[PDB]
Amino acid sequence: SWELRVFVGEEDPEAESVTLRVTGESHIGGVLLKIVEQINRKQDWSDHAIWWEQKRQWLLQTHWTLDKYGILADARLFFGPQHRPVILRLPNRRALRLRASFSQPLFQAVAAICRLLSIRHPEELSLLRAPEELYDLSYHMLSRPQPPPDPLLLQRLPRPSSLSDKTQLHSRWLDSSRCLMQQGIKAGDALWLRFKYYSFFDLDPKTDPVRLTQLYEQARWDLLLEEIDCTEEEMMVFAALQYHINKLSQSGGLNPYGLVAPRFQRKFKAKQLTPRILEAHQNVAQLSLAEAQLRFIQAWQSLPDFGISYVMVRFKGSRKDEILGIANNRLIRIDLAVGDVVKTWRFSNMRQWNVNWDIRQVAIEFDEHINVAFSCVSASCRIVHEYIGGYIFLSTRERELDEDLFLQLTGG
Repeated sequence: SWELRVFVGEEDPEAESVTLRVTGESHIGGVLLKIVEQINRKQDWSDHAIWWEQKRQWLLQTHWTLDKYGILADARLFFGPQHRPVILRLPNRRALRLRASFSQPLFQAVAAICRLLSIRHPEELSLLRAPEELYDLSYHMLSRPQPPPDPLLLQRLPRPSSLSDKTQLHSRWLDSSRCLMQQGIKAGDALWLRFKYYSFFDLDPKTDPVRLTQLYEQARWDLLLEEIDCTEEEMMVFAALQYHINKLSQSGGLNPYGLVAPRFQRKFKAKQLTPRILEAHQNVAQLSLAEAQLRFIQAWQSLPDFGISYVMVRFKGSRKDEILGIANNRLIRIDLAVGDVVKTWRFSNMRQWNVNWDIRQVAIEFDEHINVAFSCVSASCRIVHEYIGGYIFLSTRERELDEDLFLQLTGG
């Protein structure tokens, strides 16, 4: 019988603490009852658990022993609630304060968030961490498009201006097989909810109003902030559709600069832009709001660079960094000196894919005994591995989510 210390502080975790006598064969469920025993508050403890800082793990095996886990006198154990608030930023740029489990694997936390938001098929979405006011939950906030922004916001926000600039986003995806607590997220932190895989199952205008609106907002903001490229002409029909969607949204000034990317703002004066947008609007004036949102997504899905997440890598043997493009059906190799795609590998040709952890390298085996290998530069090997396996798992959906197949394919 020896002493084991467990911190129990809320605001400051190590302020308050409790000490108890433990037996080695003492069980987690017993340790937890000994803990609650020496805390004066009466309250619901059903959500509290113990976090083992050294091993970066929640002690969820209620009936395992301290010896089964490997816990000794030197173990910063932290007693606290599993559900904590996070600031969730949506594709439409609005934020909600939500309670999320910090112990569930991330993909279950995403499904819980999406259920509350009425967004179907949560496997297509995931969470981004914060790069290194807010609203309340309502149907109209989630389902109705937001007004066009101040064009000054678009000009002053940072925007990609190179292929390598566009890899920055995908370094921030969280690991969907691990919990928030294991990935350095704390209560109150901001997390971004984003569509991650450009493979949208059964996206129909009627059933999915919040899903439709948020995907439309993701595409819209990618175009306004130059995350993806389009021509002048394409920008005019994108602007006409946004103007159409906004006008329908107000009936239950135009400012053309609120509807086009800054590179077009810096080139045309408002007086030249408005006629071009209104002309392009003649082609879509007959559309319902949902139809217009779907037309916007369809045109976005038609862009040359659509559906590709860019990651800087270094292929085995190569002597310079190159861009890996992850699409929903293929991998793309882009040579920065050439400036163009120099190779593609089909997902339909892919046999196995693994991360060789000694070297921190992705290895992939293809048909006809083609082997590809690379180290990751702008994102982690976990992120690339999960992205590829995630796409394979989504192509499975033509036949309820086989969670076991997902974790297998994504390395969890």
